[PDB]
Amino acid sequence: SITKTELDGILPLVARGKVRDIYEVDAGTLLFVATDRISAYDVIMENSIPEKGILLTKLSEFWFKFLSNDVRNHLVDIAPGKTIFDYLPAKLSEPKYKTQLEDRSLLVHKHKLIPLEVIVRGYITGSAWKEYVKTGTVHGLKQPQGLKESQEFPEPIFTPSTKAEHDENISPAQAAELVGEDLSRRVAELAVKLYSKCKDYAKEKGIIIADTKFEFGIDEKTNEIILVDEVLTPDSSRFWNGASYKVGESQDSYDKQFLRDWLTANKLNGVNGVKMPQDIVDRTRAKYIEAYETLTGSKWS
Ligand SMILES: Nc1ncnc2c1ncn2[C@@H]1O[C@H](COP(=O)(O)OP(=O)(O)O)[C@@H](O)[C@H]1O
Ligand SMILES: Nc1ncnc2c1ncn2[C@@H]1O[C@H](COP(=O)(O)OP(=O)(O)O)[C@@H](O)[C@H]1O
Ligand SMILES: Nc1ncnc2c1ncn2[C@@H]1O[C@H](COP(=O)(O)O)[C@@H](O)[C@H]1O
Ligand SMILES: NC(=O)c1ncn([C@@H]2O[C@H](COP(=O)(O)O)[C@@H](O)[C@H]2O)c1N
Ligand SMILES: [Mg+2]
Repeated sequence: SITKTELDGILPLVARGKVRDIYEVDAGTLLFVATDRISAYDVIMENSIPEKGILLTKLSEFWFKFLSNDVRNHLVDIAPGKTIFDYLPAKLSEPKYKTQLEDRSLLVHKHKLIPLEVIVRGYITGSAWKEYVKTGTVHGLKQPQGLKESQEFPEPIFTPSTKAEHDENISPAQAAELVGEDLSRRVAELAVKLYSKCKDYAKEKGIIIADTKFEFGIDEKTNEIILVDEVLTPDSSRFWNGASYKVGESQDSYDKQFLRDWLTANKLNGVNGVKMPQDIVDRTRAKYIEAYETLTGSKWS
């Protein structure tokens, strides 16, 4: 696994997130490296999921391409026949570095981010289900009565969260407080549009995208929302098998929920330094790969 990139100062480190190591290529561009780290409940596991970051990268790329006519994205154009390494200092092609970067790195434009987790829910689960059972709303929004667990909403819904300790689910109205009324509506509508397109596509492939978290940037020069971060990965989404889908209960996970649930079941949610047993590593990895393969129609290996 590539757990922590070690680039020996060749590029400045902008950040490490839970998953990504982000370096500055230049003033406008980031080397956006998805490591193999995995986190749940905002805590990184001790051990990694080998090549998860490659999957997140590749799957993101798939979706960026799928959505390329629907939304601008943060990817830097790589000229034909070139690789990201052509756009990096030569030293990063040396194997010590290249092995840490290849297939898990995106060269992206630094964007001003819209400070929301742009969650779209097509189906009620997770935190939405928890809230709905209580008060019949999601992120404060009113809903039809009688939804059962995992049921499809009548229409997918934008249900933002803050970008945090833990992210906070907020209403669209509160999101508009944060980001502006016009922008928030644009975000909502675009997110739902993107989600729905992907949902429909995925459904035909056999996957229900229950929900997903997008991240958007804003290019204030062109007044364009930019799809940034990762897109429709099993970290950012819940993927259910359509054929096994059954409302009124939880679904099999093809996504991080498997790990989340395992941690919770084992009273390890929130605990740092958790070593996923190999079985859990493997099962998680395999679930992610299954999602990847089904969604993309391509083989992982
Ligand atoms: N194009 C971009 N420009 C700047 N920051 C970005 C861009 N795309 C994503 N990001 C940010 O890069 C980080 C990605 O790393 P990640 O490990 O996913 O972080 P997190 O732990 O917050 O989820 C996040 O802070 C994300 O918002
Ligand atoms: N214990 C918690 N209580 C409330 N919200 C949480 C909790 N843990 C994580 N979250 C939030 O749920 C979302 C998903 O987190 P999760 O994927 O499970 O951990 P990570 O975000 O590091 O991968 C994030 O917005 C995160 O901030
Ligand atoms: N912004 C980018 N960062 C890293 N790799 C990229 C980027 N854009 C394209 N690629 C890679 O270049 C190759 C051609 O991709 P594409 O032409 O976008 O289908 C693929 O292997 C991509 O992974
Ligand atoms: N901060 C995050 O990475 C994040 N925040 C939300 N999500 C995704 O948003 C969806 C809704 O999550 P929840 O039901 O826990 O609010 C799930 O697919 C979840 O993985 C994320 N990936
Ligand atoms: Mg992230």
